[PDB]
Amino acid sequence: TSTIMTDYNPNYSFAGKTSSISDLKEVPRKNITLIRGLGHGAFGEVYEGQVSSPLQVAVKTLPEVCSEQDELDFLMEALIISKFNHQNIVRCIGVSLQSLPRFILLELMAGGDLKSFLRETRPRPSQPSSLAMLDLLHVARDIACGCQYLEENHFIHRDIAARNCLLTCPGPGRVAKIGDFGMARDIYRACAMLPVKWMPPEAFMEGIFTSKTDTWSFGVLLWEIFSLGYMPYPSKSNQEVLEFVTSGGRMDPPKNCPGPVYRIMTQCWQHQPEDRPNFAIILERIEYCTQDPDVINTALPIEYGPLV
Ligand SMILES: CC(C)NC(=O)[C@H]1CC[C@@H](n2/c(=N/C(=O)c3ccc(F)cc3)[nH]c3ccc(CN4CCC(C(C)(C)O)CC4)cc32)CC1
Repeated sequence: TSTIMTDYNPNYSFAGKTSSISDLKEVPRKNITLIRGLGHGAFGEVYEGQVSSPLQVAVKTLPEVCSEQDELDFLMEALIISKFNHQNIVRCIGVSLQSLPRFILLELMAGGDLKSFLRETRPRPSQPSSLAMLDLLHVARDIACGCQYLEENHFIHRDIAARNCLLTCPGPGRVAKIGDFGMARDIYRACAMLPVKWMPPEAFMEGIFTSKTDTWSFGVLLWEIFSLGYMPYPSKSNQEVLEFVTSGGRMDPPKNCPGPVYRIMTQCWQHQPEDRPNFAIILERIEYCTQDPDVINTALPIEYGPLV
């Protein structure tokens, strides 16, 4: 049992209901086995694990060497993810906070993060039809569905970006889900690290956030998706992007991007928040793109390399 989690005992409210550490589902430590590291994420290394044939999970761990504020951050992360209920948001199996190091147990996303996926699964001479337009539109729909759920529930994400989206598996039938809430977590509990390149004009100027903030960011996510994992605003630094965007500058279409898809991006990037579509409208426009043969029959560019 943690001293400062129990000393502070923060409440978390979502959708008009309040929760605390006692609502989290504590899984006995003896039921949890770590299998392998999966890379660096929230709070450091994320691990593949199994609970109690067993349940496969991703495990975030809290470093035993950490501040009181890191502890509170970890608790709040558990509270936030445990209260969401949507198929396009990673599930929380539970927590193990009463042994050290402390764990949060999450849905295992075998496909990894979307940015790395797009970069590694780009069409190439060795894998010429590794992805098609419809694969990209399905990822877009999946994430817009998760964002619509957050909007409906008045939760502002603030960091919708390909790096924070995960895939259930690499192969066909993959489902994309929002897999990080670290920015929202920090804001709930209270610059060279802000995600400037995903932020609308009114964000870094006035510090005003609404769900139309997430709409802007979703537009940038769409560019990330249809570019196959390029960094937004190629060649521009954070301050160059800030000045560019606040003066009306917008990204060009990604290579081979169909016009109807690019038009969704440019609507998401309307200077005035009121002119930006909500996620219901974004979903309708993604569906229309998905039904249009000229969109879905467009070939993605082949990135040059060897046959092996
Ligand atoms: C900020 C957060 C979204 N990112 C992370 O936590 C990172 C660290 C874990 C990492 N990850 C990972 N994370 C999670 O499952 C996870 C992370 C956070 C959660 F809240 C929930 C689940 N699962 C992973 C499974 C595999 C792999 C390895 N990858 C599989 C696909 C493969 C291909 C097909 C592209 O060639 C390349 C190698 C990585 C996995 C995702 C990125």
